[PDB]
Amino acid sequence: SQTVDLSCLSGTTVRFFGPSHHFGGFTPLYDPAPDKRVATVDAGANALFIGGGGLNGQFAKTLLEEAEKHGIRLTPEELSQHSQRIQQSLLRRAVKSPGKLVELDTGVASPVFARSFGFVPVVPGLMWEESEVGPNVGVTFVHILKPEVTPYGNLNNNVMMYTVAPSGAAPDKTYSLAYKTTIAGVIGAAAAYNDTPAGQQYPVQGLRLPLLGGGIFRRNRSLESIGRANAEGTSLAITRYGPNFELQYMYDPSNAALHGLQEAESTYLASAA
Ligand SMILES: [Br-]
Ligand SMILES: [Br-]
Ligand SMILES: [Br-]
Ligand SMILES: [Br-]
Ligand SMILES: [Br-]
Ligand SMILES: [Br-]
Ligand SMILES: [Br-]
Ligand SMILES: [Br-]
Ligand SMILES: [Br-]
Ligand SMILES: [Br-]
Ligand SMILES: [Br-]
Ligand code: NA
Ligand code: NA
Ligand code: NA
Repeated sequence: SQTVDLSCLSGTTVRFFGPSHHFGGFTPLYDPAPDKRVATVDAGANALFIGGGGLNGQFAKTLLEEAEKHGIRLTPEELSQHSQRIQQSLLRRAVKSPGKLVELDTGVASPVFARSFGFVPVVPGLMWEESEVGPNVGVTFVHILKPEVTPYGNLNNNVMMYTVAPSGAAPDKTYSLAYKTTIAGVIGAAAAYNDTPAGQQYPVQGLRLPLLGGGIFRRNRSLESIGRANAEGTSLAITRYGPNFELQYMYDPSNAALHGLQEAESTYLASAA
C-alpha cells in the first residue's frame, strides 16, 4: 500500500491498499497483528442483514469463521436474521433521535455483538426519494464485537461498522446529496462513538473503507462519479467532525476512490491561485 496525508482532507492520513496476496487481491477486513484499532465499514444491504454477497458476505464469513473456531453454534441464516433484527431496532431508535448516536439496550442478547450503536444524519427518505436512492440510505451502525467473534482474538479488531449507501440509478443531484449524507454518517458515527464511554476504552483509530455504493448498488453509474462524490463527502465530513483517525481504502482495481481524492487534492492546491 501507499500512505499519504491529504491537504484536501485537512491533513488526514490515507492508506491506499494495493492488491493483497488473496485471490482477486481483495484487502482483508482485519489484520493478524494490528498495532491500532481499525474499524472496517461493511457496504450494507438496504434490509440491514449481514450476509449475502460481496463485501457484506465477507463480513458474514469472517464472523461465522471466528464463531466456529470458538464452538459457537451460529449459522449464516441465524447471523443474517439476528444482525437484521438488531440493526432494524437501531434504525428505529436512530430515526427517533435523528443526528444523534443511539445505543441499543445492553440487555439485548447477541452471539456476535457486545455493544451496538446507530446513527442517521437525517431521516432516510425525508430529503430524497426512497424510490430513487433506495430504502434506509445514510444509516451507519457501529458494533463492538464479542471476544469470541473478534478476528485473531486481537482487541484492535473488535469494532465493525455497517453503512447503507445510495443506489447509483438515482439522478445526479439527489445521488450527490444522499452520498455526502452517507459519508457524514460514517465519519460522524465513528467520531461520536469515540466520545462515548465504550469508545474511551476501545477508541477507533482508523477506518477501513470500500468505495461505498461501488458494488452491486452502483447499477449503471460510473465509478468516476462515485469517486467524486466520495471525495467531496469525505472532505465535508472531516470539516464537520475533525476525526483523529486515519482512513484506509481497500483495494479496487478501478482506483476510483483514489482518483476522486487525487482530483480534489490538486484542486485544493490551486484554490488560492
Ligand atoms: Br495480504
Ligand atoms: Br498485521
Ligand atoms: Br429494505
Ligand atoms: Br443466509
Ligand atoms: Br432529519
Ligand atoms: Br427510506
Ligand atoms: Br448530513
Ligand atoms: Br457506551
Ligand atoms: Br455496493
Ligand atoms: Br458530488
Ligand atoms: Br475521533
Ligand atoms: Na430491501
Ligand atoms: Na447469506
Ligand atoms: Na455500498
